Amino acid sequence: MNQNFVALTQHPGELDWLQNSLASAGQVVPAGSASLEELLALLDVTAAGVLFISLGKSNLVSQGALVEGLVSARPMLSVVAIGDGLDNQLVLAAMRAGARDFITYGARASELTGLIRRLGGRLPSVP
Repeated sequence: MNQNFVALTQHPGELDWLQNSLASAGQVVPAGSASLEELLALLDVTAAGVLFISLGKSNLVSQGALVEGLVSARPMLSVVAIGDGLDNQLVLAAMRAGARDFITYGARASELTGLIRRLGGRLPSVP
C-alpha cells in the first residue's frame, strides 16, 4: 500500500505527473542532478524499489550508462523509463540499459498505478 519512488525527470511537469498519479501508492522523491553514488545513497535512505528515469535522444548516452550502473549495483531495483513511445530505438536502448518497463509522459494515472501493482506482485515479501 505504500512505497517511496525515486524520479530522474528532465522537466518539472514529469515529476508532478508521477507524484499526482502515484499519490495512493506512495511518495515520489525527486533526485534532480544526481551521480550514481548520490543516487544509490538516495535509494537506500528512502528504501525505494522503483526508479523512474526520463530518457530522450539528447541524454540517452549518459542516462543509459547510469541505468547500467544502477542495475549492476542494485539488481532487484525496478528501473522504469519515461520517454517517446513512438521511438522504437529509444525503447530498445532503455531495455538494453536495464529498464524493466517504458511509459510515456502524460499516460493515464491508472497505467502508472497498474504498473506499480504489477512490479509489487513480482517478488516475495518475506526475505
